[PDB]
Amino acid sequence: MTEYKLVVVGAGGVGKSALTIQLIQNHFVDEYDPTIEDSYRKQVVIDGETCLLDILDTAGQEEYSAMRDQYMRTGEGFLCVFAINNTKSFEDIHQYREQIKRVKDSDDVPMVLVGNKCDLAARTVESRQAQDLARSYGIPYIETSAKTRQGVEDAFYTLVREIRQH
Ligand SMILES: Nc1nc2c(ncn2[C@@H]2O[C@H](COP(=O)(O)OP(=O)(O)NP(=O)(O)O)[C@@H](O)[C@H]2O)c(=O)[nH]1
Ligand SMILES: [Ca+2]
Ligand SMILES: [Ca+2]
Ligand SMILES: [Mg+2]
Ligand SMILES: [Mg+2]
Repeated sequence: MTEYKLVVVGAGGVGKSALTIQLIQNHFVDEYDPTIEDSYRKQVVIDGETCLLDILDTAGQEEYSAMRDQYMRTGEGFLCVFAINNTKSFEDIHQYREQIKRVKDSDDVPMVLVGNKCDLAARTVESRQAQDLARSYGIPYIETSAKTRQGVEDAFYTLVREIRQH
């Protein structure tokens, strides 16, 4: 069957792991255990197609930035995550996009911009600001909450739909 290789990237603490675990395992991880690099695989049906999602949950801690080249080489699509209550994490997206662009040698890599923690009210990144960033990259913007499940399936399935357009 068709396999989609997804990679979840973004600054430390934005909720990459919580998002991935909510999608795959249907529960919310409340505690904060920084990731080195973890892999998840699950067979799902997306738009009538039975397929395998292979998801790489990467490290946001800058200590592990040397690992990025390898996972960017292998990935077919990237979920670029920031948190809506963390302006620095939003600013950090560009360095992830720029490396993906360099490694892929392409301005047309399948990607989705994700604003996580939308259940929280301490918002410093307004929706339109993120819409504008996503527009500049030619990709969709979606808000999610790993805590409430809002938008979670949508974000990952949208990324699959972006891979299919390339
Ligand atoms: N309220 C709320 N908290 C969230 C949400 N997503 C993640 N968190 C919380 O934010 C913290 C960090 O989440 P985590 O998934 O570990 O972040 P990460 O991006 O994987 N970190 P790292 O890059 O270090 O691996 C955890 O305490 C988690 O419960 C969300 O949507 N809403
Ligand atoms: Ca829990
Ligand atoms: Ca692009
Ligand atoms: Mg993590
Ligand atoms: Mg502002």
